[PDB]
Amino acid sequence: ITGTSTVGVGRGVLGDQKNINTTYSTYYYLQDNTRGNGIFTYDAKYRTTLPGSLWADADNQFFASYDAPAVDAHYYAGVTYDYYKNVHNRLSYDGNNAAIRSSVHYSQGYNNAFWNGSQMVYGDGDGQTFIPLSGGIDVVAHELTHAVTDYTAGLIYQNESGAINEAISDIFGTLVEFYANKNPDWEIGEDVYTPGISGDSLRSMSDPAKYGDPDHYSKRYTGTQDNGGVHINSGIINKAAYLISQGGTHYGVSVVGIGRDKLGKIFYRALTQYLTPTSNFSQLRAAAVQSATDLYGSTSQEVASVKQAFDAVGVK
Ligand SMILES: CC[C@H](NC(=O)[C@H](CC(C)C)NP(=O)(O)CNC(=O)OCc1ccccc1)C(=O)O
Ligand SMILES: [Ca+2]
Ligand SMILES: [Ca+2]
Ligand SMILES: [Ca+2]
Ligand SMILES: [Ca+2]
Ligand SMILES: [Zn+2]
Repeated sequence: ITGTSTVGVGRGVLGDQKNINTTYSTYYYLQDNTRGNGIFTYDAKYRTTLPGSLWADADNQFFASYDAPAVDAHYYAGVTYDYYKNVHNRLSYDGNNAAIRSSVHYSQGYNNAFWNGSQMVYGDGDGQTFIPLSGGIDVVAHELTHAVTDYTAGLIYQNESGAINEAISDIFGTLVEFYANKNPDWEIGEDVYTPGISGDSLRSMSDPAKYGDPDHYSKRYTGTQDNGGVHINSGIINKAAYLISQGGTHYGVSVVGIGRDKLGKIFYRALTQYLTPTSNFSQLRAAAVQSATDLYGSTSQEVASVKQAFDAVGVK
């Protein structure tokens, strides 16, 4: 909507206060004009019609319980935009400052979040498996990263290409979480998963097996559930990414860590210059090796570490 840029204040899902960029025209809307062609947050009102209504507020104060998921979807979309722009010189998900749209309060008891081809969508959870999912910065960044993938490599959402798609969202979700630097970790979804259980998470990149996911290609799932295991087999790639960044010895194979920034540069280049809709795990290894070669040189530690990490997870 046409209006003047304003700054509201509110509380997120976890009870933390933050400022949000809004737009004033009669009401204050969750419309951030400071980033690209805008970040827009919508109320789905417990229904499944999308996007719903652009979020309108009378006073620019967002402290109601009902406001909290909207505050976080809006704010964390901003952080994710900033990460891609500042770290990778990418302007929004399409590289041309496309408007970023999110809807919250999707459906009832809805234990998921997704990119629907056009926008991000967040359930509130059922209060047992999840609280409102936009409360996780890694979750928000995971979702926006699906849009980046769809505009770039275009990894088909099934089997190995789909597991790579998933891992790319977990990797950049995590890198955005570290960028914001509030309780960062290599776990996925810990801030909004199982409020009655401390210390767990939906997935782990550092040890995928903790939550039942494979950490070696020999343990891959090849059944039909979950689009051929896209959220399961992602553990193999998540583990490789974790090892590239942090190092470790895994099934006897030692990897020298090169740090998060270099992990991000290598995987961003692979995603945008080498991966294709049908890439499999072996092709991802080749893309990552080539990306590291471009960035750091064929004889570099970085290239050697990429090879060690994929060896460690059984991907040749
Ligand atoms: C709930 C666990 C898992 N979801 C996830 O791991 C994350 C959320 C997480 C980071 C909190 N959601 P996501 O991977 O974006 C869900 N994917 C999904 O709905 O794919 C199907 C789809 C395809 C095309 C258009 C709309 C939807 C799942 O769907 O199995
Ligand atoms: Ca208000
Ligand atoms: Ca965390
Ligand atoms: Ca996390
Ligand atoms: Ca928990
Ligand atoms: Zn996903």
